[PDB]
Amino acid sequence: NSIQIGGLFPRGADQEYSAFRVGMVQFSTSEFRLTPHIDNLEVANSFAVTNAFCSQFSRGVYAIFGFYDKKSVNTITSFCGTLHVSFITPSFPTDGTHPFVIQMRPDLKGALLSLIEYYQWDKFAYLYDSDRGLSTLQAVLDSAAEKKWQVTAINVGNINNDKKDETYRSLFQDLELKKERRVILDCERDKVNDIVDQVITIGKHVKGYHYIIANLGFTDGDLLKIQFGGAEVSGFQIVDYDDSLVSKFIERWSTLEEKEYPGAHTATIKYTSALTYDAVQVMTEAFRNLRKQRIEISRRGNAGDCLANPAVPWGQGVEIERALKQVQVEGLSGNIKFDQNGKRINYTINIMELKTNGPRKIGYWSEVDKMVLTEDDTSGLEQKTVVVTTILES
Amino acid sequence: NAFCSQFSRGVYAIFGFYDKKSVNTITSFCGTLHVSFITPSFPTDGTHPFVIQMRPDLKGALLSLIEYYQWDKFAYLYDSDRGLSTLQAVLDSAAEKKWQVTAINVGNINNDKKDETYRSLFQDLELKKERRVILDCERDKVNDIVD
Amino acid sequence: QVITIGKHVKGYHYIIANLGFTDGDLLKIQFGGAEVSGFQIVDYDDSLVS
Ligand SMILES: *[C@@H]1O[C@H](CO)[C@@H](O)[C@H](O)[C@H]1NC(C)=O
Repeated sequence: NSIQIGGLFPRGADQEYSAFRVGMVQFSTSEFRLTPHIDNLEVANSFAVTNAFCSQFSRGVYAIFGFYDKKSVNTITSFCGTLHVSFITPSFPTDGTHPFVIQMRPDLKGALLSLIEYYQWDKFAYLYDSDRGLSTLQAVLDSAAEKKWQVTAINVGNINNDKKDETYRSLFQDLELKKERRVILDCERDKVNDIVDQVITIGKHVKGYHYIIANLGFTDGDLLKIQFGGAEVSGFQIVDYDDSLVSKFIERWSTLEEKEYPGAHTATIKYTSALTYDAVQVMTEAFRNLRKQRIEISRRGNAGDCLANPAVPWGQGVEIERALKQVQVEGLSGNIKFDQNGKRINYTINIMELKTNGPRKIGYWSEVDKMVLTEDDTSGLEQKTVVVTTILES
Repeated sequence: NAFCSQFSRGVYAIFGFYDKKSVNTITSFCGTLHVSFITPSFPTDGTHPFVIQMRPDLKGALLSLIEYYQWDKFAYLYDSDRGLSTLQAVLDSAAEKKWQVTAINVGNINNDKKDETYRSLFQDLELKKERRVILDCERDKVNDIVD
Repeated sequence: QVITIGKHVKGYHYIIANLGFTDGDLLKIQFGGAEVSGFQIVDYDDSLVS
């Protein structure tokens, strides 16, 4: 049983591919083997993505795992919908209901808005990056109307990096007109470190400031720098290293040879990579539920040209979708479940705060229970008041 | 398909339209295949070669008009159809010129029950007693709002 | 260490008691805010040194 699948990995996704390989090994069975056809292309380039898709389609694949950018996302969602091809991706969730797309990344929009109310914020700065779509930006802006917030949104993305200093100085110059002390960083693991470094340089990392890293990888970045500064830093973590499941994964991951497995000799793992590993498990359980369900879907490498007109969708694809979307297993990113569209449901996102001793989970966020705080209260706080005795005498 | 079809037919230039979703496809192919693409649609957010845009950039004219009326606090109802290029414009300028902009995506409003949404829309535009609104929409979405 | 604990912001004043003020890296505590003074024996403004 040889199931051929496509793999679209953006140049530079070393740890992601390394995690993709480890998944192939951990979830390899005798019942059937997955044959990944890897294609390293510039994910941003829409044209290239189109070729890589039609190429993997002519090779006759049953499913495709890859990534997309804010620019190429429309290409994938469109083709996969027309050709009834299933596309599994750890990338940011699609802004809508696009069929034949499985998204490993849970929606953070909800967890973010809940955290803001927890700290009871009414006026804050929102530094965003247009890389993962303004889906979360619209979220905070729309909620700013209802909850009545004074949000200062600033696109920290289009900043040219070969002279990006007179821009940051002019950035926190506007964030001083209103004396902004509460900032939300909605950026990638990289753009965050750049900002964090600048923050320390200008000294805006001392007590009084409060930063919120708007990503699923709070511990993915270096925090040792703004850890002793004084400013409170909060964020979100999807990979709970306290789970015996994840703890066991790291035990083998941290030992792997960094030569064969690039950027894999660490005690931690980027949430993007962790989702890639969980993606393999989903594809395995999906193709397995098709064998046990007595469903024939097999074909050959003659699907033909994807530009074929009229384009006829192979009916066997409809079943492959109902398989992946029906999958429900336990992975590094907590309980994995899907709806009819492909968006993850019944998941859990741990809310993190950065203390002196390091990061610490102060609670979690459920799509049905909102935010729920867990034990951690430093009870008490010198509450030991003073007992004053007195007599009733006018 | 329509692009590759017209390309196989051996054309010298292509005139058409694109959406916020298909725009990347056109700009990419036309750049790779060195095919010229003339379009009246919204200008591309960047410098994409082999693309001729008939529509001038309104971003500039809008910002200038705001200062003319001397606006400091206004509501900005936008539609994600023509890209948030102008939205980013007013938001970025809101930092410099110090404006209190209330941006609201009036696009994702489902039209088969779009009434309890408008009532809840001007309910938020009443918390701050917004009297100055900017409608960044198509000729159609504008009439709906105006009505 | 000063930068780490954040004692390099406005309000602090350091004096480097050596003849090599520009000999060390100052780009780090340069934008901090705290005033830093010192001593220089090698004048790079002299045509001789230049
Ligand atoms: C929802 O998720 C929880 C936590 O993983 C799980 O225990 C439960 O079975 C799920 N609910 C259903 C009905 O699938």
